[PDB]
Amino acid sequence: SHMAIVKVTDADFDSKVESGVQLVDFWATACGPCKMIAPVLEELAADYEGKADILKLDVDENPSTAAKYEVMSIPTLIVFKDGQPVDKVVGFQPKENLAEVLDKHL
Amino acid sequence: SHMAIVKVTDADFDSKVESGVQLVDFWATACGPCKMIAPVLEELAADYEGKADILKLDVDENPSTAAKYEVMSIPTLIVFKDGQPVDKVVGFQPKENLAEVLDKHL
Ligand SMILES: [Fe+3]
Ligand SMILES: [Fe+3]
Repeated sequence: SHMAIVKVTDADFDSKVESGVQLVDFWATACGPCKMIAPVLEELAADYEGKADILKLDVDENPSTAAKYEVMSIPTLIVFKDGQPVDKVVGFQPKENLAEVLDKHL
Repeated sequence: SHMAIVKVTDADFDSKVESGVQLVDFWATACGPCKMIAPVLEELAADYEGKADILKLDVDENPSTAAKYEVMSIPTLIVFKDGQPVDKVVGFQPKENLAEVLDKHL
């Protein structure tokens, strides 16, 4: 009923993924993209003081909300307008890009 | 130039997310969605034995490959055919959805 997923590394990737059909799960124990986006959001919060709020929710500690908004990877950002979800950004994005997303809804 | 990101939980989401434009970062320290998808992939590996291979790459430990394929959140699943990426699914999906994606390329 279960078979082990085969581990690949930078050293052997090109040899393992060469012929036929492979599905590769890019994963990690810790959330690197979550850490990368955090200071971006802190700078965005300062740039948008008074105009937009920036909040964070840990999905491992808060499964109910994470399930309600169908969060499937992390990080995922949901823009709310007056309590209603109006936009979604999946994964790390540069500050400039997130600003453009906020701007569309201000 | 940095402002603290306000924490929200299952308990207080209703009281905190209510008015104005509000961006919520759904994140975690550990990758809960990565943990949820692993047994699904193990079952898929058994179902597709001898037809497709299922592999995993830890992005923290393997920056070259993670960068080559522009992984921006996790988990990210990429389907390769004869060594070329032909399809991408971002985040946890149920087994039947993943099966449909492999079948398209088999
Ligand atoms: Fe800074
Ligand atoms: Fe900066």
